[PDB]
Amino acid sequence: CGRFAQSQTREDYLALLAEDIERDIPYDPEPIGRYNVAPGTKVLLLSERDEHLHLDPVFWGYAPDKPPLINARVETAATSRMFKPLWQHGRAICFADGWFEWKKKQPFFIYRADGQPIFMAAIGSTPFERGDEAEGFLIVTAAADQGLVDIHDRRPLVLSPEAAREWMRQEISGKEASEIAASGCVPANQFSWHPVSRAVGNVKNQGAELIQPV
Repeated sequence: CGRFAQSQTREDYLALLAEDIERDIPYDPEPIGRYNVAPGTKVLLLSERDEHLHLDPVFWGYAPDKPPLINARVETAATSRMFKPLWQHGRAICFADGWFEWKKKQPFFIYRADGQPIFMAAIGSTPFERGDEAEGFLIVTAAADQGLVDIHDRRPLVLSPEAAREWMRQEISGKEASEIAASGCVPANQFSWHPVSRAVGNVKNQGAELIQPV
């Protein structure tokens, strides 16, 4: 991973995940408007606490002198001496319209064919609401599958609405979350993708045109 888009309104991302009464996410009509979300920024991140869903601005990155870690591989995170406590106690969801990968260098934008948002599995340091500058969150990744293999060898673990909701529940163990991550992963045949402009490579560019096909 390394870049995605999160441009629509909060209500757009939440419609599939939670009824009104389950959220504590104050209403904001403004689209998030970020077409080019980069590591090392604060990113609105979804998680469960006190029986409700909350949306907090959380640093994308996690450092134990080098740049912070931004991904956790699904093959090793649940058993990782560094990450397994976060797998057990820091699960979160990072919603997006889609994500970018570069094929060895032409960027592609990958998104759900039904146009619904992608719900990326994340792990991070709870409590997320403290605004930590070093212990933030990471995007869990998986091996590229099906057609995604001709673009790049890794992909974000994307979860179904059902699986994403269950992923976030406090009371499920790391073992149950491992079962959820496997069965609930959105397989690549549910995605469409197209090349986009190379301008997305510059984090300074943030226009809506960055996700349009070229």
